[PDB]
Amino acid sequence: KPNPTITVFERSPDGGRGLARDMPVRWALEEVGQPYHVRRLSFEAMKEASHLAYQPFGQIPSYEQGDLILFESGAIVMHIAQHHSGLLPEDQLRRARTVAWMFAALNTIEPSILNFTTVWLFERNEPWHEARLARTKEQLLKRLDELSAWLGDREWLEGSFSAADILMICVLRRLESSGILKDYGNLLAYVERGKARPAFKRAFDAQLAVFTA
Amino acid sequence: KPNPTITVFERSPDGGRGLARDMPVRWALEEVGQPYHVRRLSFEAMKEASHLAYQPFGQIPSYEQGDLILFESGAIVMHIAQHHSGLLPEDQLRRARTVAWMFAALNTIEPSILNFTTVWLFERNEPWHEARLARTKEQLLKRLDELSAWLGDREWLEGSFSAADILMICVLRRLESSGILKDYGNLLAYVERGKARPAFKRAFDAQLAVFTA
Ligand SMILES: N[C@@H](CCC(=O)N[C@@H](CSCc1ccc([N+](=O)[O-])cc1)C(=O)NCC(=O)O)C(=O)O
Ligand SMILES: N[C@@H](CCC(=O)N[C@@H](CSCc1ccc([N+](=O)[O-])cc1)C(=O)NCC(=O)O)C(=O)O
Repeated sequence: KPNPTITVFERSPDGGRGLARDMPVRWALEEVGQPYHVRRLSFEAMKEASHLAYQPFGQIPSYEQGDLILFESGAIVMHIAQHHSGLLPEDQLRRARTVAWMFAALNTIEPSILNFTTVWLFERNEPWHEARLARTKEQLLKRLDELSAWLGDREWLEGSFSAADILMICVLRRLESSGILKDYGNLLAYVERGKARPAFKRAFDAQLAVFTA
Repeated sequence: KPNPTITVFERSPDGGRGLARDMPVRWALEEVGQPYHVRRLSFEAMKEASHLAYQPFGQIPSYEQGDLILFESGAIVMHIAQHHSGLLPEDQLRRARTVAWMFAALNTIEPSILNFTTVWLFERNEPWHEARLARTKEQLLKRLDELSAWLGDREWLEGSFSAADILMICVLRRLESSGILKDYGNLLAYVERGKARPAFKRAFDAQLAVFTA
């Protein structure tokens, strides 16, 4: 069985902080102990027609393994989790709820974060910057209130560590620079619990090596 | 085996057009021939602490079947598709690609649409409305260019009709009122192909009956 190959930025705009969407894929591969390879793409290469055969929207990551080509970080993590052990529970009820939280990370929490970080980072010096910022921030804090209340004292989202936690923690890490998570003690601790796992460190060190290459 | 129950708006803000996120769930249930029930929620009821036991962010839809409670329209469709026939292919490679397109509908196409419709509908009379509109519209047209080029002459996204088409068509329908799809002949035809299916009509008539009740 051939190791998979994933596409990643040659020069990531994240400063080596492991915030690009290859990170949850790398982390999933490390959790299941699957060796993998990367193909580094320049910004120009990502826009070439050849890359569209791998990712139809000219983005990263894609995943190639033999005849299989996949895209969507969420779907790539799903595929890894479906064919190895340790990222999805065996019990069918628990599994279905784990998949709910995978979708929630990407389709409920992520949009609230990105609506905020887009205004915060990309739209300064064109008002009402601070005004649009205040609105998206209010909606974000409401979603974090909801997530925090639901999580309570749980170690992970659905019993044992899962693919949902990989996706949710990588999404929440987009808030590290803002300091917003300091106001949500259990969410901060949750993110730190994930970052302390050895597979997280192996994935993080690998994206950092691409950055410092 | 008990029929599932899904939560829906008592008075949907969509004018009976079947654009709320219960629609893809209803459509999936109708495609697999699973009878189901609905629980209608007032806007006030959706905000009560009791609803949080079903949907932690106070939104619809949720899905209840015996001991199983799920949320996330994408994950609910996934669950339906995993335990019935006709929405996911049996071949493992084709199945993985179908899941990629389910995620793409919600995590690549949907955000580009919603970034546009949010400005277009919710942010008039606070400039630079037309300016922010132009920016989100440009990003949307680029994603539609990409989706259209990839689809080509395919009947459906991954061979046979699938859960990916349910999610993608319901997302694309948020553009009907804008007329934008008229400029993408194959995408328009794709949406119409889905809307012509008898299960789509059964789902649509049911949400309309809640509206006209
Ligand atoms: N839905 C897709 C979305 C993929 C995507 O957004 N890819 C981005 C990279 S991750 C998003 C990202 C970018 C930058 C940072 N950062 O911290 O600098 C973090 C995350 C990309 O290729 N962008 C280049 C382009 O659009 O041309 C998925 O989840 O796989
Ligand atoms: N990620 C979740 C998102 C759920 C969600 O956004 N639910 C919305 C309804 S569908 C979104 C929607 C709303 C309105 C129209 N419309 O046409 O009027 C279409 C779609 C909701 O409950 N909103 C009420 C609230 O936030 O208080 C999922 O996919 O299930």
